[PDB]
Amino acid sequence: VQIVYKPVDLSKVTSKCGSLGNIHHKPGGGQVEVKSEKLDFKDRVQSKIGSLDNITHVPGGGNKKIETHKLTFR
Amino acid sequence: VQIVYKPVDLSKVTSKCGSLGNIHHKPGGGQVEVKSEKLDFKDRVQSKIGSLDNITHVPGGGNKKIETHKLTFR
Amino acid sequence: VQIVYKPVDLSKVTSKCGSLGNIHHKPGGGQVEVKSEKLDFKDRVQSKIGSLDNITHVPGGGNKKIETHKLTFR
Amino acid sequence: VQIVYKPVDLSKVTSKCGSLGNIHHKPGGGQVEVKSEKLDFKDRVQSKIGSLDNITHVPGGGNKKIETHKLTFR
Amino acid sequence: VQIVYKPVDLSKVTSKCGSLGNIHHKPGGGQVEVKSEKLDFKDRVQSKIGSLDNITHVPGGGNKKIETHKLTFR
Amino acid sequence: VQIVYKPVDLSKVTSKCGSLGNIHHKPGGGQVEVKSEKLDFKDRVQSKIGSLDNITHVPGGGNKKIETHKLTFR
Amino acid sequence: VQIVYKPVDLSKVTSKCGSLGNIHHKPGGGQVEVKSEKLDFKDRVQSKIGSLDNITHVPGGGNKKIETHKLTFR
Amino acid sequence: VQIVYKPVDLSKVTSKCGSLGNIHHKPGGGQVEVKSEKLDFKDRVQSKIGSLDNITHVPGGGNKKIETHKLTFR
Amino acid sequence: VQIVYKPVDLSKVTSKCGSLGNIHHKPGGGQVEVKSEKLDFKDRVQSKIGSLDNITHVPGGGNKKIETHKLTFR
Amino acid sequence: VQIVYKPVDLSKVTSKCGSLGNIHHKPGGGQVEVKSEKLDFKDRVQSKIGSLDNITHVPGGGNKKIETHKLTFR
Repeated sequence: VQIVYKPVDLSKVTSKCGSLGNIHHKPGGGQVEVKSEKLDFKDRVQSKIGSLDNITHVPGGGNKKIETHKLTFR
Repeated sequence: VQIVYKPVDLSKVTSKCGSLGNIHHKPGGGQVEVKSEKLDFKDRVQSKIGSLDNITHVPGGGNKKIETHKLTFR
Repeated sequence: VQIVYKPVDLSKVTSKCGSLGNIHHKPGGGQVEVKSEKLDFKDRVQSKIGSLDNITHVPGGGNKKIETHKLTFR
Repeated sequence: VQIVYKPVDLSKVTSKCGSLGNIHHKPGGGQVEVKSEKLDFKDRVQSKIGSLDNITHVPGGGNKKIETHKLTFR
Repeated sequence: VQIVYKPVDLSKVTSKCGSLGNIHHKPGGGQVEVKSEKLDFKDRVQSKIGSLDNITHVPGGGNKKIETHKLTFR
Repeated sequence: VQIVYKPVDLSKVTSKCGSLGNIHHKPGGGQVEVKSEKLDFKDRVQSKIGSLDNITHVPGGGNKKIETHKLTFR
Repeated sequence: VQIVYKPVDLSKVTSKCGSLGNIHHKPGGGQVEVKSEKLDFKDRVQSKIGSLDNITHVPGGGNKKIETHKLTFR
Repeated sequence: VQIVYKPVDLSKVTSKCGSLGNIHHKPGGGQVEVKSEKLDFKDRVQSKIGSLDNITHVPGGGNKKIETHKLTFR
Repeated sequence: VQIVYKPVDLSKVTSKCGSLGNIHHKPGGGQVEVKSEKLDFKDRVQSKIGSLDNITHVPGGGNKKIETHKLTFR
Repeated sequence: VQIVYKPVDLSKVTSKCGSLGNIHHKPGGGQVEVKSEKLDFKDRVQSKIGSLDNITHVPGGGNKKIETHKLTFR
């Protein structure tokens, strides 16, 4: 029983951008009304209730590598 | 019983952009009204209830590699 | 019993863009009204209830490679 | 029973950006009204209730590598 | 029973940015009203209730590597 | 030359209303964009240019009598 | 030359209202953008340029009598 | 030449209101942007330029009589 | 030449209100941006430029009589 | 030449109000930005430039009589 785990990974992620100019985020907010009474969350819940919200994201490169290696022997 | 796991991966993701000009995000917000009473979430729930929301995303390159390697021996 | 897993992968994703000009996202928001009483979510639910929402996405290259390698021995 | 875990990983994430110009985030806030009575959270809950909020994120490069290696022997 | 855990990891994350110019975050705050009575949180809860909040983040490079190596022998 | 101006005016305006119930004025505002360069107004001009506006008027009786008496001798 | 100006005016304006209940004026504001360069107003001009505005008027009776008496002898 | 100016005016304005209940004026403000360069106003100008504004008026009776008597002898 | 100016004026303005209840004026302010360079006002100008403003007026009776009597002999 | 100016004026303004209850004026202020360079005002100008301002007026009776009597002999 011989298991050889040898992932040869050569990877490059490259973003080339000269200049990012005028980014204008001007939003006139509104109205959010939320009515509830009983909220039950047990395990690993991500919940946003009644949000007015503004996200301006300007990453120079925004590159993301996700690598998962799982080996299980039963 | 011999298992040879040898993924030779050579990968390149390349975005070339000179300049990003005028990005204008001006939204006049409105009205969101949500009525509930009983909310039950058990396991691994992602829930957005009653949101007014504004996302401006300007990544220079926006490149994303997702690589999953799973080996299971039963 | 010999299993040789050798995926030779040479892949390139290339986006070349000189300049991105005027992107104008101006939306006049409206009205969203949602009435419920009892919401039950058990496992791995993604749910958006009562959203008014504005997404401006301007990636320089927007390239995404998804690679899944699964080997199972029973 | 021999398990050889040898992931040779050579990876580079590169963002090149000359200059980031005018980023203007001016949002006129609105009104968020949330009414509840009983909230029960047991295990590992992330919950935002009644937020008006403004996030301006301008990372020079915004590169993120996530690598998970899991080996389990039963 | 021989387990060889030898992950050879060579990784570099590089952000090159000349200059970051005018970042202007001027948000006119609004009104958040939240009414509840009974809140029960047992284990590992992260909860934000009734926040008006302003985050300006300008990291020179914003690079984050997350590496988890887990080996369990039962 | 005899001019007898004797307007005998007996007038009554009567509004009887028991109760005015739920008046709900919730309008999600939109977007108004107006471009001009040269505006010339000489005498007695009433002008509204580029307005987004909300008027809720609930008078208990809203009764209006307009009486003009003009006598001119040339 | 005899001018007898004798307007006998008996006038009553009557509003009877028991109770005025729930008046709710909640408007989510929007966006008004007005561009001009040269504005010339000489005599008796009433001008509103670029307004976002909210008027809630709840008079108990709202009764208005306008009476103009003009006599001119040339 | 005899001018008899004798306006017998008997006038009553009456508003009867028992109680005025819940008046709720909650407006989420928006954004007003006005660009001009040269503004010339000579005589008796009333001008509002670039206003975001909220007026809540709840007079118990709101009764207004306007009476103008003009006599001119040339 | 005999001018008899005898305006017999008997006028009563009456507002009867038992009680004025909950008046709630909660407005989430927004953003007003006004750009000009040269402003010239000569005679009797009333001008509001770049105002964000909140007026709550609750007069018990709000009754206003305006009476103008003008006699001119040329 | 006989001018008899005898305005017999009997006028009463009456506001009766039992009690004025909860008046709540809570406004979340915003942002006002005004740019100008040269302002010229000659005669009798009333001008408000760049104001954020909050007026709560609760007069018990708010009654105002304006009476102007002008007689001119040329």
